[PDB]
Amino acid sequence: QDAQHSFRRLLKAMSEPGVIVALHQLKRGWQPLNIATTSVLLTLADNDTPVWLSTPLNNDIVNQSLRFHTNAPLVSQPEQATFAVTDEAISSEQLNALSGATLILQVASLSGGRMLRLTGEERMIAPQLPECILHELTERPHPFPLGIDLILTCGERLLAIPRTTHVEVC
Ligand code: NA
Ligand code: NA
Ligand code: NA
Ligand code: NA
Repeated sequence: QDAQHSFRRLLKAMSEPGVIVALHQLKRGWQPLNIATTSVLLTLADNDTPVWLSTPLNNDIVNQSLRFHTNAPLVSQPEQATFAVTDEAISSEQLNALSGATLILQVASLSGGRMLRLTGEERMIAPQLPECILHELTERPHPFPLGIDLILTCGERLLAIPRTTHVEVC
């Protein structure tokens, strides 16, 4: 798909938190970045938006792909990120460093986790998330607009949970 396609689908996901959309702006992701993360980065990042990749996703091939296709500054630490890309090993420390940034969290499934109710009319989803991310979403310790916007990606699919969404467990 073209870039405009990616932009519209990402808008839709952001507009309707928890709805899953598919983005496929190239045939393969810059592995281990999935196709949705890669497409989000092609869509939003450029020379003005530093990107920080956590250690598991930070390798020379990923860095080279991202530099060539986006020219975003690839920063060594989360405190300077406009876009953070991690997997579910993201630590509480790194999360707190991102308050805020947009966190593209790669997950190995968008289902099969603890049930969440999203409001802000409700939507139910159940992605698998690390406890630090669940805490952030359910407690919202940082006043608007200091916290992260979250984009969860898996394969070519994604859903968004903007910082303004209310999230509950139960
Ligand atoms: Na929106
Ligand atoms: Na790993
Ligand atoms: Na941004
Ligand atoms: Na989990």
